[PDB]
Amino acid sequence: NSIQIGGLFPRGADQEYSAFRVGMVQFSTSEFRLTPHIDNLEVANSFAVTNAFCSQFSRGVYAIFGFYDKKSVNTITSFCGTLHVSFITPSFPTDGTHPFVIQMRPDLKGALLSLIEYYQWDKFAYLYDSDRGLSTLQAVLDSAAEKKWQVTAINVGNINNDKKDETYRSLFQDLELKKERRVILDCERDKVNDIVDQVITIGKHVKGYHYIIANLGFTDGDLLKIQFGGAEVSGFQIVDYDDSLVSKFIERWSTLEEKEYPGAHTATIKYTSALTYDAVQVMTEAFRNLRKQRIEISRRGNAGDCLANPAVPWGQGVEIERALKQVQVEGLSGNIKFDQNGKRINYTINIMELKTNGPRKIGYWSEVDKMVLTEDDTSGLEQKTVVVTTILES
Amino acid sequence: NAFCSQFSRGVYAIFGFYDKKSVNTITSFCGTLHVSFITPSFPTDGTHPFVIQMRPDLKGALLSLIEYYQWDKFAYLYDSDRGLSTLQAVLDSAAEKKWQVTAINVGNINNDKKDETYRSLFQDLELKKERRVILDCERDKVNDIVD
Amino acid sequence: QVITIGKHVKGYHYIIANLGFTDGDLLKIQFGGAEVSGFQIVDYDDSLVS
Ligand SMILES: *[C@@H]1O[C@H](CO)[C@@H](O)[C@H](O)[C@H]1NC(C)=O
Repeated sequence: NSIQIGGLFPRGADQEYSAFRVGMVQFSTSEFRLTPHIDNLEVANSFAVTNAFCSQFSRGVYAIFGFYDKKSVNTITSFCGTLHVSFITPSFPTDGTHPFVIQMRPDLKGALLSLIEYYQWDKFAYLYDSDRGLSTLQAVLDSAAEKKWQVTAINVGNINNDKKDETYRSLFQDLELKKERRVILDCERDKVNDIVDQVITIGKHVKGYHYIIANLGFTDGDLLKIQFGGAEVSGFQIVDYDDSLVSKFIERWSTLEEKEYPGAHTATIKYTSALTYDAVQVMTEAFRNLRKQRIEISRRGNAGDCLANPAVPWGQGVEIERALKQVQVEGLSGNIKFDQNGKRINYTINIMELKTNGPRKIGYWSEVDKMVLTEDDTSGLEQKTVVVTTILES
Repeated sequence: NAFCSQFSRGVYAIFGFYDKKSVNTITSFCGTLHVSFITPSFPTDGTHPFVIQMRPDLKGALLSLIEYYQWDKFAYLYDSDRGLSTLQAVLDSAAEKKWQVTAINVGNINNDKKDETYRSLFQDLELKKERRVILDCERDKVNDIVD
Repeated sequence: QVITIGKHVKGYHYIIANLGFTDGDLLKIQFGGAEVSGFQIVDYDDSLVS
């Protein structure tokens, strides 16, 4: 049983591919083997993505795992919908209901808005990056109307990096007109470190400031720098290293040879990579539920040209979708479940705060229970008041 | 398909339209295949070669008009159809010129029950007693709002 | 260490008691805010040194 699948990995996704390989090994069975056809292309380039898709389609694949950018996302969602091809991706969730797309990344929009109310914020700065779509930006802006917030949104993305200093100085110059002390960083693991470094340089990392890293990888970045500064830093973590499941994964991951497995000799793992590993498990359980369900879907490498007109969708694809979307297993990113569209449901996102001793989970966020705080209260706080005795005498 | 079809037919230039979703496809192919693409649609957010845009950039004219009326606090109802290029414009300028902009995506409003949404829309535009609104929409979405 | 604990912001004043003020890296505590003074024996403004 040889199931051929496509793999679209953006140049530079070393740890992601390394995690993709480890998944192939951990979830390899005798019942059937997955044959990944890897294609390293510039994910941003829409044209290239189109070729890589039609190429993997002519090779006759049953499913495709890859990534997309804010620019190429429309290409994938469109083709996969027309050709009834299933596309599994750890990338940011699609802004809508696009069929034949499985998204490993849970929606953070909800967890973010809940955290803001927890700290009871009414006026804050929102530094965003247009890389993962303004889906979360619209979220905070729309909620700013209802909850009545004074949000200062600033696109920290289009900043040219070969002279990006007179821009940051002019950035926190506007964030001083209103004396902004509460900032939300909605950026990638990289753009965050750049900002964090600048923050320390200008000294805006001392007590009084409060930063919120708007990503699923709070511990993915270096925090040792703004850890002793004084400013409170909060964020979100999807990979709970306290789970015996994840703890066991790291035990083998941290030992792997960094030569064969690039950027894999660490005690931690980027949430993007962790989702890639969980993606393999989903594809395995999906193709397995098709064998046990007595469903024939097999074909050959003659699907033909994807530009074929009229384009006829192979009916066997409809079943492959109902398989992946029906999958429900336990992975590094907590309980994995899907709806009819492909968006993850019944998941859990741990809310993190950065203390002196390091990061610490102060609670979690459920799509049905909102935010729920867990034990951690430093009870008490010198509450030991003073007992004053007195007599009733006018 | 329509692009590759017209390309196989051996054309010298292509005139058409694109959406916020298909725009990347056109700009990419036309750049790779060195095919010229003339379009009246919204200008591309960047410098994409082999693309001729008939529509001038309104971003500039809008910002200038705001200062003319001397606006400091206004509501900005936008539609994600023509890209948030102008939205980013007013938001970025809101930092410099110090404006209190209330941006609201009036696009994702489902039209088969779009009434309890408008009532809840001007309910938020009443918390701050917004009297100055900017409608960044198509000729159609504008009439709906105006009505 | 000063930068780490954040004692390099406005309000602090350091004096480097050596003849090599520009000999060390100052780009780090340069934008901090705290005033830093010192001593220089090698004048790079002299045509001789230049
Ligand atoms: C929802 O998720 C929880 C936590 O993983 C799980 O225990 C439960 O079975 C799920 N609910 C259903 C009905 O699938």
